[PDB]
Amino acid sequence: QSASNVRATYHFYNAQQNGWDLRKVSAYCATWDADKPYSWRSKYGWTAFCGPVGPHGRAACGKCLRVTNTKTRAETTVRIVDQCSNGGLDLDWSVFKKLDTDGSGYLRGHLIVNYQFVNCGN
Repeated sequence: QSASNVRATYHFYNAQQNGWDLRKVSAYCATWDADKPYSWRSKYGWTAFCGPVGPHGRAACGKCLRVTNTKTRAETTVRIVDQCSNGGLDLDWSVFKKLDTDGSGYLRGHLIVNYQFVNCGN
């Protein structure tokens, strides 16, 4: 699935500083995904998802998204580890910073993105 004109905020999961441990960050998906291997947990930066198109909640856990900053065309790939209540994405700060290549996101408190579900790979 895909959507455009989506709000992406940030949240300090601080995934890398938590050893990519989903329990430590209180991620919704920890219930099912916390004991996945380190290689899985750490492959991609983390997001919460609650977008207008595609699965959210339990059915979305572990799935991956290509996320594009529409204004700047910056892109990255994230793994869904949490559910949000803001109608978009709530990216780990490190991810948001990487995408916020004109700085306007930090100033405003959100980015506007497009996303597409993608295969996560191994």
